[PDB]
Amino acid sequence: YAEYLMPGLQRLLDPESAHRLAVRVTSLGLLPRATFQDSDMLEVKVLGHKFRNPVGIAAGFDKNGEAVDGLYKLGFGFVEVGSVTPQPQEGNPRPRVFRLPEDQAVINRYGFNSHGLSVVEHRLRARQQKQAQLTADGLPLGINLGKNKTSEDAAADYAEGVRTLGPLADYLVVNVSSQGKTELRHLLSKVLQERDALKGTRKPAVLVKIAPDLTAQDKEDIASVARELGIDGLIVTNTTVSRPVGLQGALRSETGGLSGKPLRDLSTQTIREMYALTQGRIPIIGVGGVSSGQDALEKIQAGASLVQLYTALIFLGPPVVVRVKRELEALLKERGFTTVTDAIGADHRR
Ligand SMILES: Cc1cc2nc3c(=O)[nH]c(=O)nc-3n(C[C@H](O)[C@H](O)[C@H](O)COP(=O)(O)O)c2cc1C
Ligand SMILES: O=C1C(=C2CCC(c3ccc(Cl)cc3)CC2)C(O)=C(O)c2ccccc21
Ligand SMILES: CCCCCCCCO[C@@H]1O[C@H](CO)[C@@H](O)[C@H](O)[C@H]1O
Ligand SMILES: O=C(O)c1cc(=O)[nH]c(=O)[nH]1
Repeated sequence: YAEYLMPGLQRLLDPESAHRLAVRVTSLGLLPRATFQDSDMLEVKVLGHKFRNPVGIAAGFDKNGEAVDGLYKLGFGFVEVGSVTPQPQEGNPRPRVFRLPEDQAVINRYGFNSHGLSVVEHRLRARQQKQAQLTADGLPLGINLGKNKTSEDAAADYAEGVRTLGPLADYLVVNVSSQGKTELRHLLSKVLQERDALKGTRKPAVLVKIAPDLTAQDKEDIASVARELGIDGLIVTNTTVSRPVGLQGALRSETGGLSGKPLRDLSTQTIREMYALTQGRIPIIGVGGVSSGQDALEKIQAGASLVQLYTALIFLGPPVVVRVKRELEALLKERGFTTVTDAIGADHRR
């Protein structure tokens, strides 16, 4: 009864309520488990790990690590636990989430509503053994670290997030996308330093997530600092504060970050630029408006080693995960790529 009923409920609910119900339904494992088997050609070895498939769920869906197993069960090659702030906080006042149906877009200004490190840490440790096996089987767990609203030292918040959740993550993410090149360098250096100070052999990779709203200078500074400090990767494109001419959703004037289709090509272009600026030496996780295997391939070809999607799940439902992987698989063969890895950065080989 999962499908059939869920599509209806979605239409009868405001976007935030629909979001919370989706997380619940997913954690309870009420959705059918994907039968699609990830072929060897979809495997990507990057960030010190193995990814059975290159399609993950972007940060922000499961902010509190409540539906991880259910997400892998849907077919995602990896999961990124939504932004986690040190202390719990409620985020911005409602309404803070809006659907733009006609544009297959969403606008949100959640404001980092989070359960906090203690809670998320408890949840993830309760399933650490299970995750250790999932990871070993090529299903990595990423954890996106955020900072509290009234926090003074952003770096201190991120570091606390590194010490607290780092032991449970395969990779960690720090947003600069939810000051000059100098403050960016110092903030990241402290994050990496905290990462290197973690106990154990398997040190999680550290990625920087950027918005698509960057000046020519911002892009060069990020590439330079990333290259200089030895950052492990870049997640390219959080939501955008721009509102493209031609948006038809009546709620387009609302403040917040725009995601979904309108962000698709802007995001890909940003991946192309960052890849070039870093000379293809820094793994990029492409994200933004991915709704088909075609969209994923465009991002991979522009420079992404892996991709993520979120908004498409909202307008196409859970079937979108397997659909993107299946199409991506057929498009790779059709275009002469024997494996996903061979397509990474393909547009840059000319
Ligand atoms: C409702 C909502 C909440 C989000 N929350 C987060 C978050 O907590 N942390 C983060 O790094 N990105 C967050 N994002 C951004 C997504 O991870 C992704 O970068 C962006 O939505 C573009 O992908 P998409 O077009 O496939 O949704 C959020 C996006 C949406 C739509
Ligand atoms: O997950 C959703 C959502 C959704 C409702 C339930 C859907 C669904 C549809 C069919 C099945 Cl079989 C399972 C889940 C998944 C998408 C929805 O409508 C939103 O508006 C939203 C806004 C922000 C963040 C997340 C979301
Ligand atoms: C037949 C199945 C009916 C399912 C009804 C789900 C109603 C969910 O309702 C939502 O719950 C959220 C918290 O859980 C609240 O924050 C939202 O304001 C509320 O609309
Ligand atoms: O919590 C949020 O508002 C948020 C964080 C982020 O990184 N991206 C986004 O679109 N929303």
